Amino acid sequence: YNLICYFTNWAQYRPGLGSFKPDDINPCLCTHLIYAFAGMQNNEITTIEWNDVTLYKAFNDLKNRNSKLKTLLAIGGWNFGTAPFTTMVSTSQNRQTFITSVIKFLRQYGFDGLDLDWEYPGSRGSPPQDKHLFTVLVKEMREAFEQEAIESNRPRLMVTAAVAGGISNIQAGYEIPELSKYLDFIHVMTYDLHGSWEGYTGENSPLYKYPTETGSNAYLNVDYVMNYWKNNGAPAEKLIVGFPEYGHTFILRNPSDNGIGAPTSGDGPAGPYTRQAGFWAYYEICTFLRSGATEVWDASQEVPYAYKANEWLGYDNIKSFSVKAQWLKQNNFGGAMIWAIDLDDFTGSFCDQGKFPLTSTLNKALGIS
Ligand SMILES: CC(=O)N[C@@H]1[C@@H](O)[C@H](O[C@@H]2O[C@H](CO)[C@@H](O)[C@H](O)[C@H]2NC(C)=O)[C@@H](CO)O[C@H]1O
Ligand SMILES: CC(=O)N[C@@H]1[C@@H](O)[C@H](O[C@@H]2O[C@H](CO)[C@@H](O)[C@H](O)[C@H]2NC(C)=O)[C@@H](CO)O[C@H]1O
Repeated sequence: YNLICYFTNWAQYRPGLGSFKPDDINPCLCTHLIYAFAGMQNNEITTIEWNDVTLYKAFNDLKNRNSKLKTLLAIGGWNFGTAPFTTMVSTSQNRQTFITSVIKFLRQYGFDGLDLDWEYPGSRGSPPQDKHLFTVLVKEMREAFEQEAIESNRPRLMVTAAVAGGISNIQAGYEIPELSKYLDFIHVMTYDLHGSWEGYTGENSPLYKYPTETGSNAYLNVDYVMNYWKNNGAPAEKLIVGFPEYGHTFILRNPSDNGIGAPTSGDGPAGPYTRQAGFWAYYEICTFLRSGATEVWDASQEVPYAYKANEWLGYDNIKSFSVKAQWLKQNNFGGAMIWAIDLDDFTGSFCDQGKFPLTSTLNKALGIS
């Protein structure tokens, strides 16, 4: 099995003990590390942080303590939008400019491949032709990587993609049979499945549907999403299940209504380290739980939730990671990916569960070490 771990190049700016850089990564935890994110300028890949070149070196130097470890550079992300991708794939010339820039960039800085994180072809302003043009991009990149391996006498660069977990986005975005032939791995973002945007409480990454969910609400679980990909053309061995090391926060409209589906208001509270309404890192979750929040096991969906006063949290812990790891193994998937290792209790000083408690759980369950 593979354990793919995202690292974010803005975690360095979090206050105090939230600050995280590649040197804080245990090189033996994962099989693949992915660097989030590169950007794009004039159809070429580029850095986006003043010290990215330094962090690239620190990141790829982790291979000095794990000869099995591979690294990839992710381009895009949620906040990158779509317009630069739409422009880049719109002509063969623009695609060639990009692919050529990617090869030189990855080889120069020590990366083993590229993780395409366009969120998403055919949605969020991207026109309908981008569904097929995304396939064209991936095919041409896969072929260019094969030819560069021949030309440089090195092992081929990998091409992977982070892909939507929402069904309407999947349907608008991906030619799954053809795409799955050319990608090395498919990183399915089976999280952010519920959140304050819905107006009621729900779980970030439930394994199964809630018992009363029907129709499109019954798409919002890991089991449905992964099997959608598998049964619409993707081989299970290439499919990687997404695991969030964060949870989503909600404000209850009435603290006595605190179950799944309870009405909520606003965007949800921010944590002192991540400082973003609506989500908390796992180490921030631990401070909430230790302070006396009521903890509930959502038995039907195999995930925890917790609340205190009018604050409600849908999240994942050691037990839910363990359940979903056993599930993915018994369903013959290729492994797990985590968003993101800097959200684990990497110092071990927030949760009293040791260093990297969530990431270590998957390392053990997937036989990585
Ligand atoms: C592989 C993947 O999950 N990609 C997306 C991530 O971008 C997203 O995380 C968010 O990334 C933004 C930049 O694109 C950051 O500004 C933002 O703080 C961050 N949000 C969180 C909760 O980490 C994750 C998680 O939602 O999933 C995809 O959407
Ligand atoms: C099932 C589904 O499609 N849910 C949507 C959420 O994904 C989405 O949030 C975004 O999810 C991305 C994963 O594909 C993350 O990369 C991204 O960071 C995240 N954005 C936020 C603000 O959390 C929300 C956006 O409103 O809508 C849901 O429909």
